[PDB]
Amino acid sequence: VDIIFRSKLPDIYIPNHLPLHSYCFENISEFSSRPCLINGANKQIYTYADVELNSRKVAAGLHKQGIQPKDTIMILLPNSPEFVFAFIGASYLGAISTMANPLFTPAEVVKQAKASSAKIIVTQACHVNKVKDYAFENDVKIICIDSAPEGCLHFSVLTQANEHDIPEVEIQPDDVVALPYSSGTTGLPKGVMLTHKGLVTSVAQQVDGENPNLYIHSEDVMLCVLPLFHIYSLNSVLLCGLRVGAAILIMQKFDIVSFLELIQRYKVTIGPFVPPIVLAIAKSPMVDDYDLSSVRTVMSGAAPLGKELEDTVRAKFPNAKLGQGYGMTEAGPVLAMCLAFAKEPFEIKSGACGTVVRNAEMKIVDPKTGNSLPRNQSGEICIRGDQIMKGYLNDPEATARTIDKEGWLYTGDIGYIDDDDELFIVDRLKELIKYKGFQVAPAELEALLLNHPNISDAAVVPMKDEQAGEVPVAFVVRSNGSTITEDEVKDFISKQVIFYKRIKRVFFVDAIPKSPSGKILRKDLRAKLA
Ligand SMILES: Nc1ncnc2c1ncn2[C@@H]1O[C@H](COP(=O)(O)OP(=O)(O)OP(=O)(O)O)[C@@H](O)[C@H]1O
Ligand SMILES: [Mg+2]
Repeated sequence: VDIIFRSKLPDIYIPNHLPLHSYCFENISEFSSRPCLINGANKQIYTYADVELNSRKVAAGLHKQGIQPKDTIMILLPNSPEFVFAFIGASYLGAISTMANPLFTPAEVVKQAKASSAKIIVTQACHVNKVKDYAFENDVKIICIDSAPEGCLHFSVLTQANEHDIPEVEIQPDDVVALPYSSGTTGLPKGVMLTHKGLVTSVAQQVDGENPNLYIHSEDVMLCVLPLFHIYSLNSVLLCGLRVGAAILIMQKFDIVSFLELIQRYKVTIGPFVPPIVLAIAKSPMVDDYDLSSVRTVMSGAAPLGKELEDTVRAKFPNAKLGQGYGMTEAGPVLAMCLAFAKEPFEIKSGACGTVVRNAEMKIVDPKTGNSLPRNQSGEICIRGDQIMKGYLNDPEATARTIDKEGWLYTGDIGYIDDDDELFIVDRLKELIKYKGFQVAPAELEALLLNHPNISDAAVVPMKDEQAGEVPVAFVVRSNGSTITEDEVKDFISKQVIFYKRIKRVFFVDAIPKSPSGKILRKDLRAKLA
Protein backbone atom coordinates (compact mmCIF):
# COMPACT_ATOMS: atom_id res chain seq x y z
CA VAL A 1 0.00 0.00 0.00
CA ASP A 2 1.59 3.25 -1.23
CA ILE A 3 1.18 6.36 0.95
CA ILE A 4 0.56 9.06 -1.62
CA PHE A 5 1.12 12.81 -1.36
CA ARG A 6 -0.61 15.41 -3.53
CA SER A 7 -0.78 19.19 -3.94
CA LYS A 8 -2.81 21.42 -1.62
CA LEU A 9 -4.12 22.87 -4.93
CA PRO A 10 -7.05 21.16 -6.73
CA ASP A 11 -6.54 19.25 -9.97
CA ILE A 12 -7.15 21.33 -13.07
CA TYR A 13 -7.95 20.85 -16.73
CA ILE A 14 -4.77 20.26 -18.75
CA PRO A 15 -5.15 20.44 -22.55
CA ASN A 16 -2.22 18.07 -23.14
CA HIS A 17 -3.75 16.91 -26.42
CA LEU A 18 -2.63 20.28 -27.95
CA PRO A 19 0.83 20.56 -29.51
CA LEU A 20 3.27 22.72 -27.48
CA HIS A 21 3.29 25.72 -29.79
CA SER A 22 -0.52 25.62 -29.92
CA TYR A 23 -0.81 25.47 -26.15
CA CYS A 24 1.84 28.15 -25.54
CA PHE A 25 0.22 30.57 -28.05
CA GLU A 26 -3.41 29.55 -27.20
CA ASN A 27 -4.25 32.94 -25.75
CA ILE A 28 -1.92 35.04 -27.80
CA SER A 29 -4.69 37.23 -29.21
CA GLU A 30 -5.27 38.77 -25.79
CA PHE A 31 -1.68 39.98 -25.67
CA SER A 32 -0.41 39.95 -29.21
CA SER A 33 1.12 43.39 -29.12
CA ARG A 34 2.76 43.01 -25.68
CA PRO A 35 6.53 42.54 -25.51
CA CYS A 36 7.55 38.89 -25.71
CA LEU A 37 11.33 38.75 -25.97
CA ILE A 38 13.52 41.63 -24.87
CA ASN A 39 17.10 41.32 -26.11
CA GLY A 40 19.11 42.76 -23.22
CA ALA A 41 22.22 42.89 -25.40
CA ASN A 42 20.76 45.31 -27.99
CA LYS A 43 17.50 46.55 -26.33
CA GLN A 44 15.50 44.99 -29.17
CA ILE A 45 11.90 44.06 -28.42
CA TYR A 46 9.81 41.32 -30.10
CA THR A 47 6.05 41.47 -29.55
CA TYR A 48 4.00 38.31 -29.09
CA ALA A 49 2.90 38.65 -32.71
CA ASP A 50 6.56 39.04 -33.86
CA VAL A 51 7.50 35.88 -32.04
CA GLU A 52 4.72 33.68 -33.45
CA LEU A 53 5.46 35.19 -36.87
CA ASN A 54 9.22 34.56 -36.72
CA SER A 55 8.61 31.09 -35.39
CA ARG A 56 6.28 30.29 -38.24
CA LYS A 57 8.79 31.69 -40.72
CA VAL A 58 11.53 29.50 -39.21
CA ALA A 59 9.29 26.40 -39.33
CA ALA A 60 8.68 26.99 -43.02
CA GLY A 61 12.40 27.62 -43.41
CA LEU A 62 13.35 24.42 -41.66
CA HIS A 63 10.90 22.52 -43.83
CA LYS A 64 12.51 23.91 -47.01
CA GLN A 65 15.82 22.75 -45.55
CA GLY A 66 14.61 19.11 -45.33
CA ILE A 67 13.24 18.94 -41.76
CA GLN A 68 10.43 16.32 -41.71
CA PRO A 69 8.20 15.18 -38.80
CA LYS A 70 10.32 13.37 -36.15
CA ASP A 71 13.58 14.80 -37.58
CA THR A 72 15.90 16.59 -35.15
CA ILE A 73 17.74 19.89 -35.14
CA MET A 74 20.45 20.77 -32.68
CA ILE A 75 20.48 24.20 -30.99
CA LEU A 76 24.01 25.09 -29.99
CA LEU A 77 23.32 28.69 -28.92
CA PRO A 78 23.57 31.09 -26.00
CA ASN A 79 20.28 32.64 -24.92
CA SER A 80 18.92 34.64 -27.83
CA PRO A 81 15.77 35.33 -29.77
CA GLU A 82 16.92 32.81 -32.43
CA PHE A 83 17.12 29.99 -29.88
CA VAL A 84 13.42 30.63 -29.24
CA PHE A 85 12.51 30.84 -32.91
CA ALA A 86 14.34 27.56 -33.72
CA PHE A 87 12.83 25.62 -30.78
CA ILE A 88 9.27 26.64 -31.60
CA GLY A 89 9.77 26.39 -35.35
CA ALA A 90 10.85 22.74 -35.00
CA SER A 91 7.71 22.15 -32.93
CA TYR A 92 5.50 23.57 -35.71
CA LEU A 93 6.98 20.79 -37.86
CA GLY A 94 6.40 17.95 -35.47
CA ALA A 95 10.18 17.92 -35.27
CA ILE A 96 12.52 17.85 -32.26
CA SER A 97 15.04 20.27 -30.81
CA THR A 98 18.06 18.97 -28.95
CA MET A 99 19.90 21.73 -27.05
CA ALA A 100 23.57 21.72 -26.33
CA ASN A 101 25.84 23.58 -23.94
CA PRO A 102 27.68 25.96 -26.35
CA LEU A 103 30.82 25.71 -24.20
CA PHE A 104 31.04 21.94 -24.86
CA THR A 105 34.20 20.53 -26.43
CA PRO A 106 34.09 19.37 -30.08
CA ALA A 107 33.98 15.68 -28.93
CA GLU A 108 30.96 16.56 -26.75
CA VAL A 109 28.97 18.42 -29.37
CA VAL A 110 29.58 15.69 -31.96
CA LYS A 111 28.54 12.90 -29.58
CA GLN A 112 25.31 14.74 -28.82
CA ALA A 113 24.78 15.39 -32.54
CA LYS A 114 25.30 11.70 -33.42
CA ALA A 115 23.08 10.49 -30.62
CA SER A 116 20.19 12.84 -31.49
CA SER A 117 20.57 12.28 -35.23
CA ALA A 118 20.48 16.09 -35.74
CA LYS A 119 19.97 17.02 -39.36
CA ILE A 120 20.74 20.70 -38.72
CA ILE A 121 22.96 22.49 -36.21
CA VAL A 122 21.96 26.05 -35.41
CA THR A 123 24.85 27.87 -33.79
CA GLN A 124 27.26 30.90 -34.02
CA ALA A 125 30.37 31.33 -36.19
CA CYS A 126 32.62 30.92 -33.13
CA HIS A 127 31.54 27.26 -32.63
CA VAL A 128 31.62 26.02 -36.26
CA ASN A 129 35.06 24.44 -35.86
CA LYS A 130 33.47 22.08 -33.32
CA VAL A 131 31.23 20.41 -35.83
CA LYS A 132 32.61 21.49 -39.26
CA ASP A 133 34.06 18.13 -40.51
CA TYR A 134 31.55 15.90 -38.78
CA ALA A 135 28.69 17.87 -40.45
CA PHE A 136 30.16 17.65 -43.96
CA GLU A 137 30.85 13.91 -43.61
CA ASN A 138 27.28 13.36 -42.43
CA ASP A 139 25.22 15.74 -44.57
CA VAL A 140 24.24 17.74 -41.48
CA LYS A 141 23.60 21.40 -42.37
CA ILE A 142 25.10 24.19 -40.22
CA ILE A 143 23.17 27.45 -39.79
CA CYS A 144 24.77 30.45 -38.04
CA ILE A 145 22.88 33.22 -36.36
CA ASP A 146 25.59 35.86 -36.79
CA SER A 147 27.76 35.35 -39.91
CA ALA A 148 27.87 32.22 -42.05
CA PRO A 149 31.41 31.21 -43.07
CA GLU A 150 32.45 28.55 -45.69
CA GLY A 151 29.80 25.85 -46.03
CA CYS A 152 27.35 27.35 -43.54
CA LEU A 153 23.89 28.83 -44.18
CA HIS A 154 22.92 32.02 -42.43
CA PHE A 155 19.85 31.95 -40.08
CA SER A 156 18.13 34.57 -42.30
CA VAL A 157 17.71 31.78 -44.89
CA LEU A 158 15.19 30.43 -42.46
CA THR A 159 13.47 33.77 -41.71
CA GLN A 160 13.08 34.53 -45.49
CA ALA A 161 10.52 31.71 -45.68
CA ASN A 162 6.79 32.50 -45.76
CA GLU A 163 4.73 31.91 -42.64
CA HIS A 164 1.85 30.41 -44.63
CA ASP A 165 4.22 27.68 -46.05
CA ILE A 166 4.08 25.33 -43.08
CA PRO A 167 2.98 21.87 -44.29
CA GLU A 168 -0.03 19.92 -43.02
CA VAL A 169 1.15 17.88 -40.06
CA GLU A 170 -0.41 15.37 -37.64
CA ILE A 171 1.18 15.93 -34.28
CA GLN A 172 0.71 13.19 -31.68
CA PRO A 173 0.53 14.00 -27.93
CA ASP A 174 3.32 11.43 -27.43
CA ASP A 175 5.67 12.88 -30.08
CA VAL A 176 9.00 14.12 -28.71
CA VAL A 177 9.51 17.88 -29.09
CA ALA A 178 12.61 18.39 -26.92
CA LEU A 179 15.87 16.51 -26.33
CA PRO A 180 17.40 18.28 -23.31
CA TYR A 181 20.32 16.71 -21.43
CA SER A 182 20.89 16.30 -17.68
CA SER A 183 23.61 18.60 -16.33
CA GLY A 184 26.16 15.77 -15.86
CA THR A 185 26.58 16.58 -12.16
CA THR A 186 27.03 12.93 -11.23
CA GLY A 187 28.41 11.52 -14.50
CA LEU A 188 28.05 11.91 -18.23
CA PRO A 189 25.06 13.96 -19.40
CA LYS A 190 21.95 11.86 -20.27
CA GLY A 191 19.68 12.68 -23.23
CA VAL A 192 16.04 12.90 -22.19
CA MET A 193 13.02 12.65 -24.46
CA LEU A 194 10.29 15.16 -23.55
CA THR A 195 6.93 15.06 -25.41
CA HIS A 196 4.29 17.56 -26.39
CA LYS A 197 2.03 15.96 -23.78
CA GLY A 198 4.73 15.99 -21.08
CA LEU A 199 5.65 19.69 -21.51
CA VAL A 200 2.13 21.04 -21.91
CA THR A 201 1.32 19.12 -18.72
CA SER A 202 4.28 20.57 -16.82
CA VAL A 203 3.77 24.16 -17.97
CA ALA A 204 0.07 23.87 -17.05
CA GLN A 205 0.92 22.38 -13.62
CA GLN A 206 2.81 25.63 -12.92
CA VAL A 207 0.99 28.54 -14.52
CA ASP A 208 -2.62 27.49 -15.32
CA GLY A 209 -5.64 27.12 -13.00
CA GLU A 210 -8.03 29.32 -11.10
CA ASN A 211 -5.29 29.53 -8.48
CA PRO A 212 -1.99 28.82 -10.35
CA ASN A 213 1.01 27.51 -8.33
CA LEU A 214 3.25 30.00 -10.06
CA TYR A 215 1.30 33.10 -10.74
CA ILE A 216 2.52 34.99 -13.83
CA HIS A 217 0.54 37.28 -16.12
CA SER A 218 0.91 39.32 -19.33
CA GLU A 219 2.07 42.41 -17.45
CA ASP A 220 5.03 40.67 -15.76
CA VAL A 221 8.70 40.90 -16.77
CA MET A 222 10.61 37.65 -16.25
CA LEU A 223 14.40 37.81 -16.20
CA CYS A 224 16.12 35.07 -18.23
CA VAL A 225 19.70 34.83 -17.17
CA LEU A 226 19.94 31.06 -16.99
CA PRO A 227 20.84 28.83 -19.96
CA LEU A 228 17.84 27.90 -22.04
CA PHE A 229 19.62 24.68 -23.04
CA HIS A 230 18.93 23.46 -19.49
CA ILE A 231 15.32 22.35 -18.85
CA TYR A 232 14.70 24.69 -15.84
CA SER A 233 14.94 27.87 -17.95
CA LEU A 234 13.33 26.46 -21.09
CA ASN A 235 10.31 25.25 -19.18
CA SER A 236 9.83 27.63 -16.25
CA VAL A 237 11.02 30.77 -18.00
CA LEU A 238 10.42 30.40 -21.74
CA LEU A 239 7.49 28.00 -22.07
CA CYS A 240 5.67 29.27 -18.90
CA GLY A 241 6.31 32.89 -19.90
CA LEU A 242 4.82 32.35 -23.38
CA ARG A 243 1.81 30.58 -22.00
CA VAL A 244 0.71 33.58 -19.90
CA GLY A 245 1.95 36.42 -22.10
CA ALA A 246 4.86 37.68 -20.03
CA ALA A 247 7.87 39.61 -21.27
CA ILE A 248 11.06 37.60 -21.21
CA LEU A 249 14.23 39.67 -20.66
CA ILE A 250 17.20 37.88 -22.10
CA MET A 251 20.58 38.28 -20.34
CA GLN A 252 23.65 36.37 -21.55
CA LYS A 253 25.94 36.34 -18.55
CA PHE A 254 25.26 36.94 -14.88
CA ASP A 255 27.37 39.33 -12.90
CA ILE A 256 25.95 41.00 -9.80
CA VAL A 257 26.19 44.64 -11.01
CA SER A 258 24.82 44.11 -14.52
CA PHE A 259 22.07 41.92 -12.97
CA LEU A 260 20.92 44.55 -10.43
CA GLU A 261 20.97 47.36 -12.98
CA LEU A 262 18.86 45.39 -15.52
CA ILE A 263 16.40 44.44 -12.82
CA GLN A 264 16.02 48.13 -11.93
CA ARG A 265 16.13 49.34 -15.52
CA TYR A 266 13.57 46.96 -17.02
CA LYS A 267 11.44 46.74 -13.89
CA VAL A 268 11.72 42.91 -13.66
CA THR A 269 8.82 41.41 -11.68
CA ILE A 270 9.74 37.66 -11.75
CA GLY A 271 13.23 36.45 -10.75
CA PRO A 272 13.89 32.77 -11.67
CA PHE A 273 17.27 32.19 -10.03
CA VAL A 274 19.45 29.41 -8.72
CA PRO A 275 21.50 29.08 -5.57
CA PRO A 276 24.68 30.64 -7.03
CA ILE A 277 22.58 33.79 -7.89
CA VAL A 278 21.02 33.84 -4.42
CA LEU A 279 24.53 33.41 -2.93
CA ALA A 280 25.86 36.35 -4.88
CA ILE A 281 22.86 38.42 -3.79
CA ALA A 282 23.28 37.59 -0.06
CA LYS A 283 27.02 38.36 -0.03
CA SER A 284 26.85 41.68 -1.95
CA PRO A 285 26.57 44.81 0.27
CA MET A 286 25.20 47.07 -2.48
CA VAL A 287 21.89 45.32 -3.13
CA ASP A 288 20.38 48.14 -0.99
CA ASP A 289 21.46 50.90 -3.45
CA TYR A 290 19.04 49.52 -6.06
CA ASP A 291 15.34 49.80 -6.73
CA LEU A 292 14.13 46.20 -6.69
CA SER A 293 10.65 47.04 -5.48
CA SER A 294 9.19 45.83 -8.79
CA VAL A 295 10.34 42.25 -8.10
CA ARG A 296 7.26 40.47 -6.72
CA THR A 297 8.33 36.73 -7.01
CA VAL A 298 11.83 35.32 -6.56
CA MET A 299 12.32 31.63 -7.27
CA SER A 300 15.40 29.55 -6.62
CA GLY A 301 15.58 26.27 -8.53
CA ALA A 302 18.05 23.68 -9.80
CA ALA A 303 20.06 22.98 -6.64
CA PRO A 304 20.06 22.62 -2.84
CA LEU A 305 19.49 25.93 -1.01
CA GLY A 306 19.47 26.14 2.82
CA LYS A 307 16.99 28.06 4.97
CA GLU A 308 19.42 30.49 6.60
CA LEU A 309 20.80 31.72 3.25
CA GLU A 310 17.27 31.72 1.76
CA ASP A 311 16.15 33.92 4.68
CA THR A 312 19.08 36.34 4.25
CA VAL A 313 18.01 37.03 0.68
CA ARG A 314 14.37 37.05 1.69
CA ALA A 315 15.12 40.11 3.85
CA LYS A 316 16.68 41.90 0.85
CA PHE A 317 13.42 41.65 -1.21
CA PRO A 318 10.83 42.56 1.46
CA ASN A 319 8.43 43.19 -1.44
CA ALA A 320 8.62 39.66 -2.91
CA LYS A 321 7.59 36.13 -2.32
CA LEU A 322 10.80 34.13 -2.26
CA GLY A 323 10.86 30.36 -2.41
CA GLN A 324 12.08 27.33 -4.27
CA GLY A 325 11.11 25.08 -7.16
CA TYR A 326 12.42 21.54 -7.60
CA GLY A 327 13.11 20.10 -11.03
CA MET A 328 14.70 17.15 -12.68
CA THR A 329 15.15 16.81 -16.42
CA GLU A 330 13.60 13.27 -16.35
CA ALA A 331 10.57 14.75 -14.55
CA GLY A 332 9.43 17.23 -17.27
CA PRO A 333 11.07 18.83 -15.12
CA VAL A 334 9.13 20.40 -12.22
CA LEU A 335 8.27 18.11 -9.34
CA ALA A 336 7.47 20.79 -6.76
CA MET A 337 6.89 24.50 -6.66
CA CYS A 338 6.65 26.99 -3.87
CA LEU A 339 3.05 27.82 -2.95
CA ALA A 340 4.03 31.33 -1.81
CA PHE A 341 4.11 31.91 -5.60
CA ALA A 342 0.41 31.09 -6.02
CA LYS A 343 -2.14 33.75 -7.00
CA GLU A 344 -3.83 33.07 -3.66
CA PRO A 345 -0.55 32.49 -1.81
CA PHE A 346 -0.20 29.75 0.78
CA GLU A 347 2.13 29.95 3.80
CA ILE A 348 5.62 28.45 3.48
CA LYS A 349 8.71 27.62 5.55
CA SER A 350 12.19 28.70 4.65
CA GLY A 351 14.29 26.06 2.89
CA ALA A 352 11.45 23.97 1.43
CA CYS A 353 11.70 23.20 -2.28
CA GLY A 354 7.95 23.56 -2.62
CA THR A 355 4.84 21.43 -2.60
CA VAL A 356 4.42 18.67 -5.16
CA VAL A 357 2.71 19.97 -8.36
CA ARG A 358 -1.02 19.45 -8.90
CA ASN A 359 -2.31 16.78 -11.28
CA ALA A 360 0.39 14.42 -10.01
CA GLU A 361 1.21 11.95 -7.25
CA MET A 362 4.31 11.82 -5.03
CA LYS A 363 5.64 9.13 -2.70
CA ILE A 364 8.78 8.91 -0.53
CA VAL A 365 10.31 5.42 -0.55
CA ASP A 366 12.94 4.04 1.86
CA PRO A 367 15.59 2.59 -0.44
CA LYS A 368 16.64 -0.28 1.93
CA THR A 369 13.20 -1.91 2.21
CA GLY A 370 11.41 -0.41 -0.76
CA ASN A 371 8.34 0.59 1.35
CA SER A 372 6.74 4.00 1.05
CA LEU A 373 7.12 6.35 4.03
CA PRO A 374 4.74 8.47 6.10
CA ARG A 375 5.27 12.22 6.75
CA ASN A 376 8.49 13.68 8.20
CA GLN A 377 10.68 10.71 7.15
CA SER A 378 13.54 10.70 4.70
CA GLY A 379 13.40 8.55 1.61
CA GLU A 380 13.73 8.57 -2.18
CA ILE A 381 11.40 11.09 -3.85
CA CYS A 382 9.14 9.42 -6.45
CA ILE A 383 6.56 10.94 -8.82
CA ARG A 384 3.96 9.88 -11.36
CA GLY A 385 1.99 12.00 -13.83
CA ASP A 386 1.67 13.05 -17.49
CA GLN A 387 4.61 15.49 -17.22
CA ILE A 388 7.45 13.05 -16.96
CA MET A 389 9.78 12.08 -19.84
CA LYS A 390 8.88 9.50 -22.50
CA GLY A 391 12.33 7.98 -21.60
CA TYR A 392 16.15 8.29 -22.02
CA LEU A 393 17.39 8.75 -25.60
CA ASN A 394 18.31 5.37 -27.19
CA ASP A 395 18.22 3.67 -23.74
CA PRO A 396 14.97 1.82 -22.97
CA GLU A 397 16.69 -0.28 -20.30
CA ALA A 398 17.72 2.76 -18.22
CA THR A 399 14.18 4.18 -18.70
CA ALA A 400 12.72 0.87 -17.36
CA ARG A 401 15.05 0.93 -14.33
CA THR A 402 14.08 4.59 -13.75
CA ILE A 403 10.32 4.65 -14.26
CA ASP A 404 8.71 1.48 -13.02
CA LYS A 405 5.78 -0.38 -14.61
CA GLU A 406 3.45 1.48 -12.28
CA GLY A 407 4.67 4.69 -13.93
CA TRP A 408 6.59 5.84 -10.86
CA LEU A 409 9.69 7.93 -11.63
CA TYR A 410 12.52 7.30 -9.12
CA THR A 411 14.58 10.47 -8.77
CA GLY A 412 17.68 9.33 -6.84
CA ASP A 413 16.86 12.30 -4.60
CA ILE A 414 16.28 11.88 -0.83
CA GLY A 415 13.64 14.08 0.82
CA TYR A 416 10.72 14.24 3.25
CA ILE A 417 7.31 15.95 3.15
CA ASP A 418 6.16 17.56 6.36
CA ASP A 419 2.75 18.28 7.93
CA ASP A 420 2.14 21.33 5.79
CA ASP A 421 2.79 19.41 2.49
CA GLU A 422 6.09 21.18 2.03
CA LEU A 423 8.91 19.13 0.51
CA PHE A 424 12.51 19.35 1.74
CA ILE A 425 15.42 17.97 -0.16
CA VAL A 426 18.12 16.25 1.88
CA ASP A 427 20.56 15.55 -0.93
CA ARG A 428 21.12 13.07 -3.78
CA LEU A 429 21.05 9.58 -2.33
CA LYS A 430 24.56 8.76 -3.56
CA GLU A 431 25.96 11.99 -2.19
CA LEU A 432 25.07 11.01 1.39
CA ILE A 433 28.36 10.78 3.34
CA LYS A 434 28.77 7.43 5.14
CA TYR A 435 30.13 7.98 8.69
CA LYS A 436 29.76 4.64 10.48
CA GLY A 437 26.03 3.88 10.54
CA PHE A 438 25.14 7.57 10.06
CA GLN A 439 24.25 9.37 6.80
CA VAL A 440 25.45 13.03 6.48
CA ALA A 441 23.88 15.41 3.93
CA PRO A 442 26.55 17.50 2.25
CA ALA A 443 23.94 20.25 1.53
CA GLU A 444 23.12 20.74 5.23
CA LEU A 445 26.77 21.48 5.98
CA GLU A 446 27.21 23.58 2.88
CA ALA A 447 24.18 25.59 3.98
CA LEU A 448 25.81 26.27 7.31
CA LEU A 449 29.17 27.19 5.79
CA LEU A 450 27.51 29.68 3.43
CA ASN A 451 26.03 31.39 6.54
CA HIS A 452 29.42 32.58 7.79
CA PRO A 453 30.07 36.25 6.82
CA ASN A 454 33.70 35.35 6.07
CA ILE A 455 32.87 32.49 3.70
CA SER A 456 31.89 33.31 0.09
CA ASP A 457 31.47 29.76 -1.31
CA ALA A 458 31.69 26.12 -0.25
CA ALA A 459 31.21 22.45 -1.04
CA VAL A 460 31.26 19.41 1.15
CA VAL A 461 32.39 16.00 -0.06
CA PRO A 462 33.34 12.69 1.57
CA MET A 463 36.98 11.70 2.34
CA LYS A 464 38.41 8.18 2.67
CA ASP A 465 38.89 7.44 6.38
CA GLU A 466 40.12 4.29 8.13
CA GLN A 467 37.54 3.68 10.88
CA ALA A 468 34.62 5.99 10.01
CA GLY A 469 34.33 4.79 6.36
CA GLU A 470 33.97 8.33 5.05
CA VAL A 471 34.36 11.63 6.90
CA PRO A 472 32.87 14.95 5.83
CA VAL A 473 35.34 17.44 4.42
CA ALA A 474 34.74 20.96 3.17
CA PHE A 475 36.23 23.17 0.42
CA VAL A 476 35.97 26.83 1.35
CA VAL A 477 36.46 30.13 -0.47
CA ARG A 478 37.37 32.89 2.01
CA SER A 479 35.73 36.29 1.67
CA ASN A 480 37.88 39.09 0.44
CA GLY A 481 39.58 40.48 3.56
CA SER A 482 39.22 37.66 6.13
CA THR A 483 41.82 35.08 7.06
CA ILE A 484 39.46 32.57 8.68
CA THR A 485 41.30 29.46 9.87
CA GLU A 486 40.67 25.73 9.39
CA ASP A 487 39.89 25.47 13.14
CA GLU A 488 37.70 28.55 13.06
CA VAL A 489 35.71 26.80 10.32
CA LYS A 490 35.56 23.44 12.07
CA ASP A 491 34.55 24.94 15.47
CA PHE A 492 31.91 27.13 13.81
CA ILE A 493 30.36 23.93 12.29
CA SER A 494 30.92 21.88 15.50
CA LYS A 495 28.89 24.21 17.76
CA GLN A 496 25.81 23.89 15.49
CA VAL A 497 25.58 20.14 14.66
CA ILE A 498 25.32 16.60 16.08
CA PHE A 499 28.79 15.04 16.41
CA TYR A 500 28.80 12.87 13.26
CA LYS A 501 28.18 15.93 11.06
CA ARG A 502 31.50 17.58 12.11
CA ILE A 503 33.96 18.63 9.39
CA LYS A 504 37.24 16.69 9.63
CA ARG A 505 39.35 18.77 7.18
CA VAL A 506 38.86 22.05 5.40
CA PHE A 507 40.70 22.99 2.19
CA PHE A 508 40.85 26.67 1.18
CA VAL A 509 40.48 27.38 -2.55
CA ASP A 510 39.81 30.28 -4.91
CA ALA A 511 36.65 28.74 -6.46
CA ILE A 512 34.00 26.04 -6.27
CA PRO A 513 33.18 24.47 -9.66
CA LYS A 514 29.54 24.69 -10.82
CA SER A 515 27.55 23.80 -13.89
CA PRO A 516 26.14 26.69 -15.95
CA SER A 517 22.78 25.34 -14.73
CA GLY A 518 23.76 26.15 -11.10
CA LYS A 519 24.74 22.80 -9.48
CA ILE A 520 27.90 22.25 -7.44
CA LEU A 521 30.24 19.83 -9.19
CA ARG A 522 31.03 17.64 -6.16
CA LYS A 523 32.59 14.82 -8.18
CA ASP A 524 35.25 17.27 -9.54
CA LEU A 525 36.17 18.01 -6.00
CA ARG A 526 36.35 14.28 -5.07
CA ALA A 527 38.90 13.87 -7.93
CA LYS A 528 40.96 16.76 -6.52
CA LEU A 529 41.00 14.85 -3.19
CA ALA A 530 41.81 11.45 -4.75
N1 LIG B 1 15.31 22.98 -5.30
C1 LIG B 1 16.20 21.96 -5.33
N2 LIG B 1 16.83 21.62 -4.19
C2 LIG B 1 17.74 20.61 -4.18
N3 LIG B 1 18.12 19.94 -5.28
C3 LIG B 1 17.53 20.26 -6.46
C4 LIG B 1 16.55 21.27 -6.49
N4 LIG B 1 16.18 21.38 -7.77
C5 LIG B 1 16.86 20.47 -8.49
N5 LIG B 1 17.68 19.78 -7.68
C6 LIG B 1 18.61 18.66 -8.07
O1 LIG B 1 18.89 18.72 -9.47
C7 LIG B 1 18.52 17.51 -10.12
C8 LIG B 1 18.06 17.84 -11.54
O2 LIG B 1 19.26 18.21 -12.25
P1 LIG B 1 19.45 17.86 -13.82
O3 LIG B 1 18.28 17.06 -14.35
O4 LIG B 1 19.82 19.20 -14.42
O5 LIG B 1 20.72 16.84 -13.85
P2 LIG B 1 21.66 16.53 -12.59
O6 LIG B 1 20.95 15.56 -11.67
O7 LIG B 1 22.05 17.87 -12.04
O8 LIG B 1 22.90 15.79 -13.36
P3 LIG B 1 22.92 14.23 -13.93
O9 LIG B 1 21.52 13.70 -13.89
O10 LIG B 1 23.47 14.32 -15.33
O11 LIG B 1 23.87 13.61 -12.95
C9 LIG B 1 17.49 16.87 -9.21
O12 LIG B 1 17.51 15.45 -9.32
C10 LIG B 1 17.97 17.31 -7.85
O13 LIG B 1 18.96 16.38 -7.41
MG1 LIG C 1 20.15 13.72 -12.41
